[PDB]
Amino acid sequence: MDSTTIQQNKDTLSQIVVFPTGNYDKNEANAMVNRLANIDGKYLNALKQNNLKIKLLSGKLTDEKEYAYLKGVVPRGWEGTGKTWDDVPGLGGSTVALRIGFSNKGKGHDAINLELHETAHAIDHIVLNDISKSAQFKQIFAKEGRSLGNVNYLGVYPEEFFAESFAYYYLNQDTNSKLKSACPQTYSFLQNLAK
Ligand SMILES: [Zn+2]
Repeated sequence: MDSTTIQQNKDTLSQIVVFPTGNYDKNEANAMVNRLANIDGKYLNALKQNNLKIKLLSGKLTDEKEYAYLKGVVPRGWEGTGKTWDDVPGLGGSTVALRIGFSNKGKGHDAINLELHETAHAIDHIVLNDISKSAQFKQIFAKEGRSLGNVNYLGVYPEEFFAESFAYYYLNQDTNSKLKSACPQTYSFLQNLAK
């Protein structure tokens, strides 16, 4: 978007994003906020209204006290991988927590972008009343839910296809155009949702 809208959304994010105590790459943390600032301001203002916080983490997720209960827990589908929640860089839903530096695909996660995927979960659940489970989205998901790949994950859980599609829509113009070409109904759905 234009530089002015980005600055306005960053001002909104200043009352949403919470930075960690420990040491971390300040420039990369700022880059994560810049990418979050591409999300439509209506969604950001709604997260602010519900007092949702986006906690950026300087270390492992499970080294935060509020998530210490996840230490040693094996995520769904990760059995036999030798990996646990200790290795998970982000989560989204009723809360959002994101490890600084793990934005890009493959940094311990399969999303096109960590912060947009997880924040999409929170928007889905807190702002949009679990719209990813709506009848309208289910029909779209049945047709297009496999077209971003990861067929046995994104294609099985509409909440994950929604979050990944949301991330594609708002990350950059390239992922936005790829979404329109691969998932035209999902693209139009997200386009109207922001109107
Ligand atoms: Zn997810």
